[PDB]
Amino acid sequence: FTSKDTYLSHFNPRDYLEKYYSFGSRHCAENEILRHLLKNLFKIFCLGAVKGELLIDIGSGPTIYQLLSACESFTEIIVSDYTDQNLWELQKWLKKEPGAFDWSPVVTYVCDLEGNRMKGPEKEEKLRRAIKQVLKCDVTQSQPLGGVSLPPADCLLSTLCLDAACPDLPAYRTALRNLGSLLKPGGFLVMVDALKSSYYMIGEQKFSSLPLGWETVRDAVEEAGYTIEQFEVISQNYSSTTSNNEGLFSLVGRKPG
Ligand SMILES: Nc1ncnc2c1ncn2[C@@H]1O[C@H](CSCC[C@H](N)C(=O)O)[C@@H](O)[C@H]1O
Repeated sequence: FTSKDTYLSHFNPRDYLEKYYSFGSRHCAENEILRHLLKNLFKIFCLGAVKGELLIDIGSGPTIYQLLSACESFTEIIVSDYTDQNLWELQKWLKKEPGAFDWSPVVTYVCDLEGNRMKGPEKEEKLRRAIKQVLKCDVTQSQPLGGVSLPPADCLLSTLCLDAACPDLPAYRTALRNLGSLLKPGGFLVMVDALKSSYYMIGEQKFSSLPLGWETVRDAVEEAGYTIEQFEVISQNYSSTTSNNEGLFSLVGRKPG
């Protein structure tokens, strides 16, 4: 329902970050989902065979939480979003500008997950150096990155994006196919999204969401042309004032050879 143009005028990066990614004493349900996402991303990127040279994050928004473990496994990262103001928000953090969002408590939490073998600033410096380009993307487009000239990627990452960007299931499958064009044969697809979510709130701003159950997600990914290597259902809901999701999933898919 929510048109991509509504993002351009109505998506507020800072409101989004405070609601979802602040690690406060308030926003508990959001905090609990974030902890669970970070644990699953840690397992995916640090405990397995998900490694390579170039990772492309699709629909990054104004967030870097989804890259914190990934940068230990990929030395080159491209971040991308439909919304120019989300990109400025990432650029702020990338270049250590005043007004950049404070990721400190999330970085510390990831460093913990990873055995306190490094300090927060080392992790930040690594992630910053890894980010090779910040790009406009549109998942609905046959060439999602606008035909910017890139080598085939080793991994595509997409967190909490495709459900928001797709009005129905054929659109979802098409987005997955469009993304596939960026990925090398044998490459990895890593996705996180809400289950059975029809909306999410940013303050008073309501954004639509494609409500899918886990069986359907799995089928759609297989039908979009990938093989499923890992799949998890997360039993956590956002706040009643935030969303009507019934859990989330994380998955790892593979593009055929
Ligand atoms: N058609 C489209 N193509 C690419 N990104 C889109 C899109 N429509 C919406 N988006 C992006 O999808 C995001 C949903 S919020 C998810 C942000 C982030 N990856 C996280 O894990 O929290 C927004 O940043 C929005 O700009």
